[PDB]
Amino acid sequence: GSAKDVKFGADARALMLQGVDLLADAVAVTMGPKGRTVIIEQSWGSPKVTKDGVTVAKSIDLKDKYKNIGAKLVQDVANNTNEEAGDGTTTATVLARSIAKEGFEKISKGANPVEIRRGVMLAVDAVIAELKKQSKPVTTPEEIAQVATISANGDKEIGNIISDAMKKVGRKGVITVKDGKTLNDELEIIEGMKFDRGYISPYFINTSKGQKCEFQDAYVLLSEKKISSIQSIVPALEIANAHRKPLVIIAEDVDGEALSTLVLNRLKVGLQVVAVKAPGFGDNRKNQLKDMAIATGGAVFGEEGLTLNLEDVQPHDLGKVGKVIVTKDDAMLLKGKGDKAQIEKRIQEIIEQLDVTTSEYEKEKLNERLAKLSDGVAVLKVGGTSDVEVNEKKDRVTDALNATRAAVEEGIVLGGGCALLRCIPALDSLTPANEDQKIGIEIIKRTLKIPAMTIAKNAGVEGSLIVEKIMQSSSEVGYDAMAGDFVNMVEKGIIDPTKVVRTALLDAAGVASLLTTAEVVVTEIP
Amino acid sequence: GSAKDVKFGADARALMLQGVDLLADAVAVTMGPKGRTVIIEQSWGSPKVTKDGVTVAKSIDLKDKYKNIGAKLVQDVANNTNEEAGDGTTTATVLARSIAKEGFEKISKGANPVEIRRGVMLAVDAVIAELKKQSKPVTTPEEIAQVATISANGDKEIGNIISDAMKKVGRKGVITVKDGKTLNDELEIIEGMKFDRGYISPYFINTSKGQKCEFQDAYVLLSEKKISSIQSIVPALEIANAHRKPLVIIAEDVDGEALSTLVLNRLKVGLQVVAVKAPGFGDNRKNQLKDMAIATGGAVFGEEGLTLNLEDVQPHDLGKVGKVIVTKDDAMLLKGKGDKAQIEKRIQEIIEQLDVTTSEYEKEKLNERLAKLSDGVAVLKVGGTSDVEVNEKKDRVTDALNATRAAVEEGIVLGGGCALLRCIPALDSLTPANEDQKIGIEIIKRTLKIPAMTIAKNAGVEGSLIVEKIMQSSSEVGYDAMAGDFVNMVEKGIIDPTKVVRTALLDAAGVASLLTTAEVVVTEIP
Amino acid sequence: GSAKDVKFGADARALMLQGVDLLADAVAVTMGPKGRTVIIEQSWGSPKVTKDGVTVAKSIDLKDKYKNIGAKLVQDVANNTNEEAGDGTTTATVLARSIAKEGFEKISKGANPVEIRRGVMLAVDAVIAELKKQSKPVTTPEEIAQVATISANGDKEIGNIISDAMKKVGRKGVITVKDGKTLNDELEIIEGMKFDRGYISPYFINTSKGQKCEFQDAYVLLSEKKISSIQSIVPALEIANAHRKPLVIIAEDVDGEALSTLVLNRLKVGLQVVAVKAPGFGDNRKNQLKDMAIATGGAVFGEEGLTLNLEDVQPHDLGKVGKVIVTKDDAMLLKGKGDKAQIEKRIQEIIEQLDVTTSEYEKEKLNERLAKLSDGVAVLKVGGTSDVEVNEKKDRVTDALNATRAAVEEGIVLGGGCALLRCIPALDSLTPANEDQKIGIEIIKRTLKIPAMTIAKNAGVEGSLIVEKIMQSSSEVGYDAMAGDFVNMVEKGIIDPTKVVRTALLDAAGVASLLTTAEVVVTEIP
Ligand SMILES: Nc1ncnc2c1ncn2[C@@H]1O[C@H](COP(=O)(O)OP(=O)(O)O)[C@@H](O)[C@H]1O
Ligand SMILES: Nc1ncnc2c1ncn2[C@@H]1O[C@H](COP(=O)(O)OP(=O)(O)O)[C@@H](O)[C@H]1O
Ligand SMILES: Nc1ncnc2c1ncn2[C@@H]1O[C@H](COP(=O)(O)OP(=O)(O)O)[C@@H](O)[C@H]1O
Ligand SMILES: [Mg+2]
Ligand SMILES: [Mg+2]
Ligand SMILES: [Mg+2]
Repeated sequence: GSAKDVKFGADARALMLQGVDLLADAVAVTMGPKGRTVIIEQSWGSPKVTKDGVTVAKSIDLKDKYKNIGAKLVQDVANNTNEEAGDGTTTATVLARSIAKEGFEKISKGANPVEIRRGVMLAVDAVIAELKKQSKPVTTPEEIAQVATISANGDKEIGNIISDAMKKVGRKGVITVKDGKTLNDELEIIEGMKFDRGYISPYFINTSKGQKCEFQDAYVLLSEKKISSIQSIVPALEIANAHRKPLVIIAEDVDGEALSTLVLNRLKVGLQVVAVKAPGFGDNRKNQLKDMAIATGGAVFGEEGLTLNLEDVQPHDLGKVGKVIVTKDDAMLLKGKGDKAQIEKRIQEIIEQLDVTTSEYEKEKLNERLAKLSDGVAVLKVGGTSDVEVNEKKDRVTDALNATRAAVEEGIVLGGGCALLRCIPALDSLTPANEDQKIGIEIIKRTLKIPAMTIAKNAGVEGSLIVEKIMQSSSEVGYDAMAGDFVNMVEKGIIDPTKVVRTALLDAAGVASLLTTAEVVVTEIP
Repeated sequence: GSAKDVKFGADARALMLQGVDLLADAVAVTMGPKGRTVIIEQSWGSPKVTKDGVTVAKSIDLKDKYKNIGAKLVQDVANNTNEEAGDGTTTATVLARSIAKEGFEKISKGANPVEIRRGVMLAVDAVIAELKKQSKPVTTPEEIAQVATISANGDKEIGNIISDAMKKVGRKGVITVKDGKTLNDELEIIEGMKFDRGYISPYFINTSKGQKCEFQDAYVLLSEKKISSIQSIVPALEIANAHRKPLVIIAEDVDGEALSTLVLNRLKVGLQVVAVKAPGFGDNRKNQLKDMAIATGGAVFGEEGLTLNLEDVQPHDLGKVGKVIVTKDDAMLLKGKGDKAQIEKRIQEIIEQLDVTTSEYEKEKLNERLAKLSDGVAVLKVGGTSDVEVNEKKDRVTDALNATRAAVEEGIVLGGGCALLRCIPALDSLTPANEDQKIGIEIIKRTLKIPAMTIAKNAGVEGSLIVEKIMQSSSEVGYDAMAGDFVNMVEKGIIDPTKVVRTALLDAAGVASLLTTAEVVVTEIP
Repeated sequence: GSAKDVKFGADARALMLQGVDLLADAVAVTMGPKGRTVIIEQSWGSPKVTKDGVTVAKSIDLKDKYKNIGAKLVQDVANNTNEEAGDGTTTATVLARSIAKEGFEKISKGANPVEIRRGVMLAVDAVIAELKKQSKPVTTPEEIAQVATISANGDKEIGNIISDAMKKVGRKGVITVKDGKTLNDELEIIEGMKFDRGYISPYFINTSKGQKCEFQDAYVLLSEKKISSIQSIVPALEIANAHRKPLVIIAEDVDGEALSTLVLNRLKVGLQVVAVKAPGFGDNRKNQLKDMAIATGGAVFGEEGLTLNLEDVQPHDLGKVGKVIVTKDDAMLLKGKGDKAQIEKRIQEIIEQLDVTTSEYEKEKLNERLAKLSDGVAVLKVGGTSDVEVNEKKDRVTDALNATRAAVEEGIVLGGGCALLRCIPALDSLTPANEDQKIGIEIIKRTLKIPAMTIAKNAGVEGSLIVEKIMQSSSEVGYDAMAGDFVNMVEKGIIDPTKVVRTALLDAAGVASLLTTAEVVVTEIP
């Protein structure tokens, strides 16, 4: 309630630090190839198992409200990093703890934690600069499989399947991931404009092999309203029999006398028509039919909303497609012709929508997969023998996917944690304005060493020996903690996307340096 | 979120292992011929009695949340096995515990439990290979009765009755199991298309013995809409009296003037018609009536899309059936004529439908029972003197049924637990990549011995003596724990379907090897 | 007996390790020049402040009986180290924790912790060997002041004053330490055989300057009984006036007519006698008079067994001393003649006495100072403005004293912690018999780095960076943590006695390696 309780200084700082340290200690066991999993109790079902830092971090709230404040801030950093990049979460967590501890310890009476924060931010800017300098953009699609396999915790089959899918769909094409029933992974590739609606009548079937309606060089008619008996349908058929092409009709429904005309002209004078229901869900179907309209080139009849009526059609009011296949369950349209400019406009609209949409009514992606399917889309059906396994593997696959996209879009840099280690000399050539800022730069200078020593510590080895051996060693070499020895990093394939290394550090330092500024904490009473 | 509490390392591992060990210890007493039952309190009724591993596992949740985590994972194993195979449950449980214990014990600081998991999974693949090598596909229907009787815990009458039903319905036909009212088991066989709806009026009755309407060489009319209509019924009767054959009419209802015409023409000019309500209800009736349509050859009237109206019928638009019997409660149609291609097509559709997501798609099985082999379904009415007896017995019968199907569809292999024991040499010829994987292969190597040693331990004998005596002995011989001595296994009838032995091991290792990877556990506070 | 409760495996190991880690964490803040003090509540008085590892360790018992078991064992190592060497205590604790942690972590199912102990002990033998190779025996008395000053936490005045006392009393002479009343330190040196008893009569005084009785080349008479004379004194006076030497008389008392004869012969015909009461009291006084007997030569009169009577004295039954000074409060005897063999036998007797006997009846040391005063003894009156200051400082002085003695008697080796670091290559050339022993040697190999990394960590610097920089650097150079930079170690004065470095490690590894062998813990119920 309204009643509250407050705490002052290094005592409260030590409590919040206890919370930070607890959550970080829980998260940090997952890090690297020799990292380990964390089980989390689920309220309704069987427990989650995960190696994902952020999903561990969000799962931990604390009874002690101050420790819970620390915990909430650390899961804030891990969540921000997962949102902005999709990997690098554990790294962001251990970094955030390091900045928070090294920050808290250096505070005194004469010290000015805000200015120290300023120094830290100077140092992180200076670091990401040198990171971008270090970045070398991806070229060979072997590097893709490397980034994927490393982000998937050494599963080569994952990074292989991601590499081939990314080849067959394109580096900025659509790849999505979902559960299999198969015990193994599967790559499915869809081409066209597929949606889960089938012919209204069996009588439309043409091949008898598969029981499909198969057409080529066809037109498409798009109706936002039902087409019942009105014979607003017939001109669309006269115009169709005119140009001797097959016709597909997509509508809210097609029934009454209209359908009877359709399967009479189909069954008696082998006319080539098929009719299918609009993909259909209330207001969503309008957006879908407008999508298929824009893709296939042409316009939707019926509206709210303006109105083009079905009685007055012209050949430029239809749609035009290279091929079409329909079954009892689903309809696929292929090589539809329209303005590519306008379709890229449409995709640019839906992506810019999706990005600002706050809402997990994810059909907006279901839209985006469709109109982008004229390049292709890949479905990643993940296997395994049990649901918890499937959720683990899928977490890792999604991580590797986001990592590969970050790699192609920004760059790749050394793995292990070496990429941050090499940035220390850039800090050595800084010019601090005052003691506080110098403390900040020192904090970052120590903090950069952390991820690599942590990956080594999880391996069971003397991590800080390994860090210093790496620093003494040349720029191209680092520590392979899985193989347990030093190697050329890029040659052995140990590499991290630059975007993730950037975002982990920037977010972690960003919230932790603010945390270190605290002098008074105010919390609700139990 | 909710306040939480976390635990680190071998302490938490020891707690989860306490839970696993408790649940496994409860489940494992049921194993084998000398196994024993477990009573489970029911909230509302008299207590359950069972020998089923999975039903034991599902019944046990634990107050200690960590132990409950272990327990939940083990019941996940037993449930996955029961879903995927239907018998191998106790085995999957004891296997899962063995992998979990032997896993947990071998972890240290330098160890890499993920890599150990990889080694374990390697070992399971290598084992299942040799299992498939060992598999000999079923041939004689004596072997059917053998797998059934062993899966039914030695009840010969069960495997006899299952053998009879499977003979008289076919190896991939439909057998179902239900309560008797009789003190003994009964095999009933239904032929045709039975459903639980009766004549609307008594006046339709023809036999006076049984009070049935009995027809042969009859026509059938299928209406999705009600027929209360004035004379939208009549042409359908004129066409029937024309070809002098009996007519059955199935509709949402027949109730208005139509019915009056029906029983006037019935009572005054003894025409052979009966009318019955559609099987019901709602959207289900559509699928059922289309099923009976497709089976009897012909089409459904009323609204689908293309509407065929009741006023315009033709003889090829009805249905044609070898025989029909109807009473007050149920209607059976027999030897209906239609394209067998189209009906097998339909069954192929419903099985691929039902594939997702039975909870609860129970009526999809009620459809498949109707539309599958219009010459072939079996009901297994199990007897006994009390409900608890009936339920235990029915659990065993369902187990034996699933076992017989797994045997017919994949194969049979040695019983006792010997089939897994013989796979050990295949592990002996493996080539582990590192120490961790070697630990994994060792874990599986120890774990394979468990089921046989457990079946012997339940017998009251020195199970691990028996295991080693078996291993020293030849491939064809194993331990008959009921008879208390060694015998040729296949000759004496002790055999297990390969599918269950495969799935138990695969699921158990699949979840337990993941469990062993845990380093931190996070649970809700009480 | 008492109801009890037992715990199994890594759970109990983690509990005991929690206790160890708590106590070690408390002790370890004291380490090195930048180390810090620990306040301990006293039950009766004002709280202790200390930098002494062992005194911190002894103060911490724990409510949780298992954690208390760990704590008890760690204070056991620290106490053993303090007893056997007198410094190196914090070091023994941090080593013990390192061996205990690294030990516990490496345990698994296949592991054999006793054999691991064997490997650890092998490693400790091998390291102390190389330590003895590194040792260079002390030479210049500058090195003394260096060892003292470093062991006194950088107080140069302490090591100066210790150097002075050790010069003027000898390297194996007696130095003792006690509270000053002065605000500054004082070195007092006593020569002779001093004790706190004065002339019975003022009339004995001869010098009038100071009011002392001063004699040279004198005789001494020792009587265990009172002398209220039967004129058992007169032959002893005739024998003294005969050989014209002064006579000092030490007795239980000098009384009655004896004293009258004494100060009559004193005030008249100026005879040179003095008489003083025995040092006292009771049975202690017997041992003291026999001590002075053996030192000054001659024999003690009165009843022991064989009774030597005062009536029959001979000059070889008296005693012979170079000088004597007595005042109202105390008596000092100087350059007493007797068998030096017999004197060293006597001190060797008293040390072997005190060493086995433990009532804090400290007079056995008061004996040792007396009979060893003919080399000399130094009292170290420590100053300060408050009792707590005096006690902390005195702790440090006693530490430096014991350290200087260990340095003189065994040797000196590199400070910082470098001396243990340089021994790692000696471990690198070992030949382990099996995996367990190899684990042990690895444990010691990691543990050797600890003291230096801890001294650096207390400084606020990246200790494990510093360790590796030191290892990369030459043998003669290490890290001056007070000055905050690398230096030649021996040149800068940072050096540790070899005995303490040996004993800390030997004790710590000795108990901790045994601790790691535990599988079951048994404790009393609260
Ligand atoms: N075989 C390996 N050797 C050395 N470093 C590795 C290896 N595999 C992965 N890494 C490093 O470990 C990190 C992977 O962290 P991860 O466990 O995925 O947590 P996050 O979710 O924070 O990425 C990367 O920075 C990568 O460079
Ligand atoms: N008489 C017997 N001798 C030896 N083994 C037997 C005998 N009867 C059954 N078994 C074995 O016991 C196992 C049956 O386990 P069961 O108790 O049904 O539990 P589950 O639910 O795992 O099937 C089979 O693997 C079978 O080989
Ligand atoms: N200026 C210095 N530089 C490096 N090491 C130092 C310095 N002064 C002291 N030490 C180290 O500190 C250790 C003594 O720590 P101390 O606090 O006395 O603990 P302990 O009671 O275990 O001796 C010695 O090993 C010595 O080498
Ligand atoms: Mg990752
Ligand atoms: Mg069974
Ligand atoms: Mg010391």
